[PDB]
Amino acid sequence: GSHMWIGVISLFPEMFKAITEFGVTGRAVKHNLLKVECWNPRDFTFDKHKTVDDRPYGGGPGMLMMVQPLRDAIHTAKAAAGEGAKVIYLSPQGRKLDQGGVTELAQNQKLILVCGRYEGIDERLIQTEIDEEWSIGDYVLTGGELPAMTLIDAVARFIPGVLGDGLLDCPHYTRPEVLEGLTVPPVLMSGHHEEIRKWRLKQSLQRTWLRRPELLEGLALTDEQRKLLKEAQAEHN
Amino acid sequence: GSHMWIGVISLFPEMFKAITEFGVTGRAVKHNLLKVECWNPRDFTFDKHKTVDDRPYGGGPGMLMMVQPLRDAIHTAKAAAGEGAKVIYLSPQGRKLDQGGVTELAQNQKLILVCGRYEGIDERLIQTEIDEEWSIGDYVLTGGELPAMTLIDAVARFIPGVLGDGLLDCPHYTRPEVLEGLTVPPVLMSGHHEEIRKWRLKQSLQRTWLRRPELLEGLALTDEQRKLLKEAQAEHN
Ligand SMILES: Nc1nonc1C(=O)NC1CCNCC1
Ligand SMILES: Nc1nonc1C(=O)NC1CCNCC1
Repeated sequence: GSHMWIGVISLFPEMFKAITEFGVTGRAVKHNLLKVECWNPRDFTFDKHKTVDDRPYGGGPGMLMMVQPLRDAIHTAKAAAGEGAKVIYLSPQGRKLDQGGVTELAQNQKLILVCGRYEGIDERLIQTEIDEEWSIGDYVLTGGELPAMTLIDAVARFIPGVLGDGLLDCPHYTRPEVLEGLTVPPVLMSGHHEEIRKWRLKQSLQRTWLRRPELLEGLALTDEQRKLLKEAQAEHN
Repeated sequence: GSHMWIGVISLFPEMFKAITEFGVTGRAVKHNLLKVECWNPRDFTFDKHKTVDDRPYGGGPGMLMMVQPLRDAIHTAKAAAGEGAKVIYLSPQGRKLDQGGVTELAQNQKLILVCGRYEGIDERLIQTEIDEEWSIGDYVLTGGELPAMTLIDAVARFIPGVLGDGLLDCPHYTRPEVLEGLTVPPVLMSGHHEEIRKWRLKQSLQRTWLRRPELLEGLALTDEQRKLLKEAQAEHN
């Protein structure tokens, strides 16, 4: 397809089996729609104990990733990727990821994802080796690998063949018709496709309004959406 | 310690090896600080082909998780957890996770995390079985497992023994003293601990201001922070 190649720099490359061996992303990898290739800084060490961390200038409680093995791993990944690969560092200081940013990143045929461990990486590597810094959210994790997998999974959905509008999703129902006394909305069992579409759209608008009203502000609603949202708000009242 | 038990409902429980076998979280599991226990809806099916998906009332392109195997898995997890376990559903319709929300969730000694696959789960299960709905971010993934791991990793950092303020982190430097012509800030090599603290704090304030100014609004800065931020903004200008 419009396949995608993703190079990964990580001290724990076996974590990536979570996305390359299972589910939709695992199928994408098996079918060569997505290729994920990993380089481990530990393999670029030269000392007997394969040291991959180092002490921060200025002191402090934590450790940083050691520059030489990480730099060399990045350079090796860049040589494999050839031309046009954007190098991304995952960190809380990066641009916050949202679906618009996923769609942007998915325009790349090649990406290299650098996964930090310990307290961080040297600022000068960010300056010299990293094209873009991205955050998956405003919380603190133990490593960049889950953010990198999250990003891979989100962009993989855009690859042709991998899968078979600003608003939260509508409620979904499946069997049984009655579950702990709770019935399926009759409209969903009416077979009236236009009423079903409008009902779902109205529910998405209502849920976005009630839970995430700030998302509504960023939208230019269609006439139909304005009407259904007004109906929901009148109903709710 | 103040150990934590996390029950997980997932069609792909082997994904969780990414956090239970590696790094800081893997150590937490080995040392019994964190226990992660998984139940797979597929094991609660009764038909020959172990069906775990089902068709949405009202039609549409996708499938939902089948109610009976998922319900039964959840009930089994709840019986294992005993009293006091909060059941969390990960989805884009949930409360957006941030570090304050992580600290809240970390107050729980027990959690059960329900990981959705396909297009979603039946709304009535959310109503009847789920205590809280949380989102790890405003993007769309192929399953709830990476969000659940992300949440586990973030809350694990709060468990006593697992590890050895509103602002973005400061830059970090390690060896070598000179890297591609770029030098380490002399203050970090001065050994003056108070100047180093103030420099780091000033950098965090400057970076938050330049990259994420909306985060600054949510803070009541100390006198010292107000002064250093003013200095940074004058400097920047
Ligand atoms: N949030 C994040 N989006 O990307 N990476 C994130 C993250 O928490 N990284 C951790 C930062 C502390 N050092 C270990 C890595
Ligand atoms: N963002 C999220 N925060 O928690 N879960 C998220 C998510 O994208 N879930 C996918 C929604 C589409 N169906 C597959 C699961």
